[PDB]
Order: sequence, then structure tokens, then C-alpha cells
Amino acid sequence: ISPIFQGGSYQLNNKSIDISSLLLDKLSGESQTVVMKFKADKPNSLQALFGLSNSKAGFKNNYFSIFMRDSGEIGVEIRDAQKGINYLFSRPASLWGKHKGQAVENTLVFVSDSKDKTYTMYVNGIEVFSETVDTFLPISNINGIDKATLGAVNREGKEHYLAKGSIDEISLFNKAISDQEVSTIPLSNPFQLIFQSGDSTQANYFRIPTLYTLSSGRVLSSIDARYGGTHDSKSKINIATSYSDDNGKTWSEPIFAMKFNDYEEQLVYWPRDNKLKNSQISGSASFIDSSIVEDKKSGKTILLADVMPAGIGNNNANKADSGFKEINGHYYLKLKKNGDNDFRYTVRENGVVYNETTNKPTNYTINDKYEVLEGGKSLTVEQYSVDFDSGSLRERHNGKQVPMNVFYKDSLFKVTPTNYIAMTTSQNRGESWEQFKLLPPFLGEKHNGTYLCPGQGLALKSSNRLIFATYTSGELTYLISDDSGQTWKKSSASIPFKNATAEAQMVELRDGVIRTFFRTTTGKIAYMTSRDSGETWSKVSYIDGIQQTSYGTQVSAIKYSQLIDGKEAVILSTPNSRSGRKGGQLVVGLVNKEDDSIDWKYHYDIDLPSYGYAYSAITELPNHHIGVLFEKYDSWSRNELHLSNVVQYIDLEINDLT
Ligand SMILES: Cc1cc(CNCCS(=O)(=O)O)ccc1F
Repeated sequence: ISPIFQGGSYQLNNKSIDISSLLLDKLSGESQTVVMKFKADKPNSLQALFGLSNSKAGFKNNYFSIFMRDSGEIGVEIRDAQKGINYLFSRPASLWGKHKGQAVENTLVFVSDSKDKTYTMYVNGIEVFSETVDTFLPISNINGIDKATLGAVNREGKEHYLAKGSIDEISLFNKAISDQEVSTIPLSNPFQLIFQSGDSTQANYFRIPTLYTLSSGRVLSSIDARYGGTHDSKSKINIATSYSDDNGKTWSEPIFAMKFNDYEEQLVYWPRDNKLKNSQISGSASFIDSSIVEDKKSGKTILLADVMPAGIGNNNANKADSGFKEINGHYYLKLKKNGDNDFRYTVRENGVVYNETTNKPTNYTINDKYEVLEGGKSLTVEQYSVDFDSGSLRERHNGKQVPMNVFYKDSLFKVTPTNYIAMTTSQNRGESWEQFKLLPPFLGEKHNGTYLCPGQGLALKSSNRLIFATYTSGELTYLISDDSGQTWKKSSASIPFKNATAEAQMVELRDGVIRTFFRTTTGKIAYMTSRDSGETWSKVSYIDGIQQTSYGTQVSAIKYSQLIDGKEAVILSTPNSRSGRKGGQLVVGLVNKEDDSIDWKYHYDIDLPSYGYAYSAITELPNHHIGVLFEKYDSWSRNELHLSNVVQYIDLEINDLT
């Protein structure tokens, strides 16, 4: 159907615009849709874009509004004091402000559906909330409504929630348009989605993006596909990948690089209320924090990620146990059998499960997928599914049998409850992945594994050397391979931090010279340098001119292929803020070839200083553009948990940055 009202080119300059005459007598029936294309690149702290109110004395709480905050939050209020209704629905981190320094046209669609008693908001083609109520309040059924307003709400004759921005286009319909019809509304998005709710992963949430440009020109991305809300492990999380063959313009349907099947892959709307938002899938194995590198010699792609057995994360991982036993100068994975109080088994050569108490081998073996076989026969466990049907999280058997894996809660044989690092490879540039293998311990039997630094590994340009950074208490632990990742050694680099999440990413400044940039607890990004391809490392220095919070955020970095202002250039991606994960920037640094110091010369604002920006991935695309895949929200804030479609991708050119 066509609109009952349509208007545009409204400038909101801290002065409301009255459209009562045009709109109020057009409103009819109990269902409505608002479609609004608007810009706000310098919003007030809290502002209303659109309002329908009773402006009379004594009815200040009788109004409908669409409002936004300078945090990027969008929402509505639907209020009628006589009816005793005060609805407030909203979602943080739903908006764009600026892109390439120009104000972004956001497309907002609000559907008020009396038949289904549901209010649904979309912004930029993304559903940010859908709320069903027992007692529906039609937006123009508010008692005594007498004003329709742009850029404020008229309460008792005065302008509340005054806005700064513009509404280029606004249409209203006397119908609740379908989700199908919404999908046909043209958008002006500055961004793309690679991974998204409803795709092949069936994860409703994503975190920890990576990007890496392959020698063929294919661009590969990996990510945490997070099922139980956006929580770090313990949860259910798989590692998923997607690639682009056209410089980032389009992306393949995701596949899994690493996955467990003890729990179903379920698209769940995780509760965001204060009572339930910390609900956590507590019995599932999971992966977390992936990193990618390409090996020139073999041509293989290599992906590592942390691995957690059922119920396990950072919080509860057995520190002081690697989960391996040394026997002869070799490391074997330890196992505990159903009913034992200790770990009396090891996985020796050829997956053979071996009893340590009696040095006797068993009739159990572990196959390549870490699955348990008895006498060559595949053992199984029943899968779990999760739901909130009861008002709290339940994890229960779903009737389906899956291969028994030693990382599972229901397995006859279990690994040590600690964190491991797994490796997989692809021989077809991400079209499929091999079954993962655990990496051996690097810091000894009685040390839990290090934590992988998410993002990219480093393939030195002049050799076959591959490096993945990892971190642990007191050091960075670089993992080095010269044989296509068949064998690894460590190179330890002391840092003056205990228990830091020292997520580190590397650039090769020139042949053999590596600078690593890393997250700290000091509010500054740190760096160190190797001049011998990672064998030894300098002391730690800090970057001035960029601020992070006390807790820090992952930083991504690349060495750009082209000179800028006649100099070798490095580009860093990070929030720039001492307050929260917001104020995203790409910072272009020029290398002083006299001493390899870096002059951080250009700061490019990804979006508003107040809009969210957390973990990120950057890559130089084959056409010399820059691709950025990043968490567009504050992934620390306890107010912005469990948001869908906030990991987003943009394309930039160097002239945009400088
Ligand atoms: C549970 C767990 C957590 C980490 C660290 N992730 C930190 C993410 S954030 O800084 O809190 O957003 C790394 C590995 C792991 F298994």
C-alpha cells in the first residue's frame, strides 16, 4: 500500500517541526508503519526524531516517540497514563553517524502491529528488536493525542528531547507491513555483513573478526560464531569462515573451520534483561579466538583457535595443568574415564588409549576427530539443546546421537578441563577445512596453554617462517614454524604485566624486522621489536597519541604495500578512548628508516567518537583498498551484550584515511 503521509528534507536544528495538520487526521486503525531516512552526525545526548503526543497540561506521559542516544542506541516509548501503559523498547549500537567523514543516511522502519500485538524496529536492514505485549497500545490510540512532531516531543506545550540532525524522508502507513515488504525498502548502508543472524552458522551472535588476503587475491575471514549470547566461553562457540573473490564486494556463505556437535547449532534470542542476561550455556565444548596465516611453500591456509572442553572458559580453566603428560621427551594428551577420580589414561601413538596405572593399552582409541572408538566401533552421546521456555536457561537432551568426543560432558573419556590451542588447515583457500589437531604444550607439563592472539599470524615475506603470537602471564609466547606448520617452537618475550590479556598483532617493517603491537592494562597500546625474524625480542615501548581503557582492546595492524608521503606505512585499527570501546580509528604511521620509529601522522575516524568500536580486523585488499571487519559496539559494556549484526565490514581507500 501507499503512504498516508510522506515528507522530506527536514532539518532538525534544536527546533521541532509541527506536522500535526498534515498527519494526525490521516492516522486510522490500530496498526502503523513508520519509515524514516535520517542523518545525525552530531546528535544531542538524548533526542526524539519523531513524536505523537498529547500536548495538554496534565498529560505529559501520553505520547509515542522514536528516540536515539549519542551512544547509537535507538528506541521507542509508547505511553498512556489513563491506560497505565509505559512501554520502552530499545537497542544499543543500532546506528551509523559518519562514513568517510560524511553523514550517513540511516534507514529506520518501525512496525506497530495490533493483530500480533508486536512492535518491531529495523535500522539499516537489521532487526534490532521485536517485542510482543499482552496489552497492545496502538501508537495513535494514546488518549488525547493532538500533536505530530519531528525532532522533539511536545509535552505540556514544551519541546522535550530536542534533536540535532535531519530527516531526509519520512512515510507513514496505516498497515503493519510484512517482514518481506520491509526487505524491499531501499537502503543506503555504509557497511556490509559477512556473517549474520540466520546464515549457515545458525549463530545469532558473532565476535572476534579476522581478515587475511591470500596470494590468489581471495580475501578470507574467520570469526567466533557465538550461540549462547555474546559471552566468552563457557558457551557454545564454533569458528566460521567466509571468503570474497571480488575485493570484498561479495562474500561466500559461511562454513565451519572448527565445530563441536555436543550441543545443537541453535539461533537463540538471548535475554537482555538484568536478571537473565548472564545466563550462560554451561555444558558445551567450544572454540574461541581464531587466527589465520597463509604458507607460501605449501600454499596451505592455516587457522588456529583456542579450544575449551565442556563447561570451560578462562574463568575456570585448570591453570597449572597443560593437559599433557611427558613420557620420554614426548607429550601425550591425558584422559579421565567415567568414575575415576584421577586421569589414569593417555592418548599415545595411533590414538591408542593407554592406562598409566598398569602401563596397559586398552581397547579404546581416539580417532582424528578426537572421537572415542571401542574396538573400532564409534561410540556416541546424546546431543543437548537449550531453551528459555521455563523462564530460565535449560540445557537438555534432544534425542539425537552424535559421535562421542573427548571434549564433551557426556564422554566416557574426558580431557583435562583447561584451554588448548588447535590447528586446522585448508588446501583450497577456505572452501573446506581439515579436522583440527591440538598443538603440544610449549611452557611445560605443569603450565596451562597460552592464549591465541586473534587476527592474523605472520608469514615472513623473505622466508618460509610462520609466526602466531599467543599470550600468557608475564610474556608473549610466539609460536614459530619453518615447515608449513608441521612443527612449532616457542620464542618467549617478557612483558612487564601479570595476567594481562596481551592480545598482540605483528607487522614486518622490512625483511626480518617485526614490530608487534599489543593490548595492555596501562591505557596505552604497547609494542616490541624483533630484528631476527622472531628469535629474540626488544623491551616494551608504548604508543603516545592513542588512548585505550584500563582493560584494553584488541588492536589489528598491517604493513601497507605502498608508500605514503614517500615513506613506508603501517596502519593500526583500534578504539581511541580512555572511557569505553568507542571512537574507532585507523591510524596511519610512517616509518622513520633511520631508526624504525613510527610517526603516527593520520587518524581516520571510522564513525563518531561516541559510537561503538571494539575488536577489529584489517587487511590490504588486492586492489590496495583497505577492508575492515569490526565489532561496531562496546563489547565490554554490560549494557550491550547479545546484539545481532553488529560485526560489520567496510571498504576504505588510503585517500579516505589521509
Ligand atoms: C574464555 C576466554 C576468554 C579470553 C579472553 N577474551 C577477552 C574478550 S574481552 O576483552 O572481554 O571483550 C580468551 C580465551 C578464552 F577461553
